[PDB]
Amino acid sequence: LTDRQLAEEYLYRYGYTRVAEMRGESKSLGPALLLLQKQLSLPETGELDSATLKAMRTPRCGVPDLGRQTFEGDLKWHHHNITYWIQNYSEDLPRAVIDDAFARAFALWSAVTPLTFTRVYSRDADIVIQFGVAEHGDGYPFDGKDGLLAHAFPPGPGIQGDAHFDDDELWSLGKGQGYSLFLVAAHEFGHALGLDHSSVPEALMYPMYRFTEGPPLHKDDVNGIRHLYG
Ligand SMILES: O=C(c1cc2ccc(C3CC3)cc2[nH]1)N1CCCc2cnccc2C1
Ligand SMILES: [Ca+2]
Ligand SMILES: [Ca+2]
Ligand SMILES: [Ca+2]
Ligand SMILES: [Zn+2]
Ligand SMILES: [Zn+2]
Repeated sequence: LTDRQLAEEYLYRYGYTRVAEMRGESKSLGPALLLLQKQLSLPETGELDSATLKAMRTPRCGVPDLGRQTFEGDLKWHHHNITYWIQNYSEDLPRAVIDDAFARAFALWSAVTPLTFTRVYSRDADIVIQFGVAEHGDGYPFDGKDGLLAHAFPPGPGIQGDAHFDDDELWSLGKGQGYSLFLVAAHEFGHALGLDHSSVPEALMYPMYRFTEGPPLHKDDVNGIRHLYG
């Protein structure tokens, strides 16, 4: 992919081109670029500059930034005890390490929400967790190694609330090689609770993958959850 081709594909996939179409301005790259620079808190130049190309090459969440599909209901949970089922496993980590990475991701949200997170072994879990490559049965295919790492669905029935992790990625704890399953799952679980992307670079719900050894929640994430659950 050229830089220009990557830019066009990034703008399309994350919903920038569609919003530029709604504003009569999808004939040239500039307007969609300004939308993206605003959404990602980059300098608002309207140019495919070094900061914008660096942003677009950065591994990130598969969930769109402007918009979503249409889903059922008001996109928040209406019960306190959120259940999750680990449907399958990456071979990249031991099963106990994967289970713990998901438990820890949920423990992060549990402290700042009136919700509890309980593991089940059942199809009826609120949050079904699945590892998948390319087309993995929801019509929202992954893209092979790097680029988008995962996605998740807002609260509701069936696929809603589920979290999928791209197993063309190497899953680790983010040290040496591979992406931290803990940090990606913490981000995806935010979506599964009803949160959208943050435009604050340091927030967990910022769409780009950023490795840290520090506590990953920011004021913006805690406040996001507060504006959802009473
Ligand atoms: O559109 C979504 C999608 C995720 C999501 C997360 C949170 C929320 C708000 C917080 C309540 C809405 C969401 N929509 N899809 C699920 C994510 C995958 C995807 C990828 N590209 C285009 C469309 C879709 C469909
Ligand atoms: Ca579900
Ligand atoms: Ca990928
Ligand atoms: Ca893998
Ligand atoms: Zn995301
Ligand atoms: Zn999926």
